[PDB]
Amino acid sequence: PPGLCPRCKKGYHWKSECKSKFDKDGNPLPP
Ligand SMILES: [Zn+2]
Repeated sequence: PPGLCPRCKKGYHWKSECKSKFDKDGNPLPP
């Protein structure tokens, strides 16, 4: 589905589904 992770903004997925290491502002993708 069209859900551009507005958190990391490096892929489409849910925040909780964000499997990225870091996110915007280079934040540590929290659990
Ligand atoms: Zn993400």
